Amino acid sequence: MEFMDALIAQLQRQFRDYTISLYQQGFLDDQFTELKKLQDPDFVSEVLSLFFEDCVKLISNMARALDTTGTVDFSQVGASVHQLKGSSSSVGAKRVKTLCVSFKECCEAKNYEGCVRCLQQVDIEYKALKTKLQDMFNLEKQIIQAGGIVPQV
Repeated sequence: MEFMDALIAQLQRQFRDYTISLYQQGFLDDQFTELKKLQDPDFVSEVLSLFFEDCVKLISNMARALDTTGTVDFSQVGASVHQLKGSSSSVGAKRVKTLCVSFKECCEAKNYEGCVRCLQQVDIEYKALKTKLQDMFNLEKQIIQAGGIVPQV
């Protein structure tokens, strides 16, 4: 009913704006976009949680392997970096993906110091992406109930 149009309109603004600021800061890219295109109801959010389960897992693999009970298996730190790369790629998680590309250099180079610093950034970075996308999805929920549609941006 037409009094909520005041509100529906503004969150739709809020949404477009935030959404655009996430690309402008390269937290996201064309593959996120590509995955939105696979909506019909909130399946995008389920995929993303499967991706954050991946961060948690794959990162624990790395910290476990990097914490030295005597000489590092760089080959295997590297395989989690590889899966992390592909996984962040397929959702558009652009800062995590970029960090993954540099982190691969550091395995290959057996630069242990780098490998660790790389891990920290990746951990910081995936955790900040989770927060931002929560907001975004929250914002989607606030629009849906409240009777508006979500803009294709």
